[PDB]
Amino acid sequence: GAMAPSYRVKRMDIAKNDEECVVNAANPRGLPGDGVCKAVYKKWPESFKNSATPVGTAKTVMCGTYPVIHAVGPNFSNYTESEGDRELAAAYREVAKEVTRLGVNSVAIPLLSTGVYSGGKDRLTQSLNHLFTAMDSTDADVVIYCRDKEWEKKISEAIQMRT
Ligand SMILES: [Cl-]
Ligand SMILES: [Cl-]
Ligand SMILES: [Cl-]
Repeated sequence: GAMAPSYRVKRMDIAKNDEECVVNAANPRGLPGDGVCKAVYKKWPESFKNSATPVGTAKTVMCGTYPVIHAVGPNFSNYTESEGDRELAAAYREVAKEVTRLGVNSVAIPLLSTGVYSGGKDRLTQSLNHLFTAMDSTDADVVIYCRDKEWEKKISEAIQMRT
């Protein structure tokens, strides 16, 4: 575990993370995809061997000795608000189980279902709160990656609000 388990946020490409493993915002089919998923495919393409997994789950595949945890959030274009919320919570719970199993001291994680799976809504608070519900009981250092300056400020404020 980390000596003083923490949450942090950085505004940069998660493919350039400084953590012991990465969470991919995957599609269920293990396809290269776009956004975070395409960056992850370019950096760790070996991790997409048999990475297909259903919505609400996470599947880890090693790239060398570096673990890539493929976490499949719901596409809110297809799910109801109610069912989508349940599957988004479940995907983060499966990430917490994998991070624990791997014995890593740190993990890089994007906000699931906030980009092309958002169904055109702002889901920063929804997705971040499900991330906290899952990861709070883990002792890995968690580093959240985002691309937008306003999102960085809101995620940083939400972390600091608990501290
Ligand atoms: Cl960058
Ligand atoms: Cl997304
Ligand atoms: Cl962002």
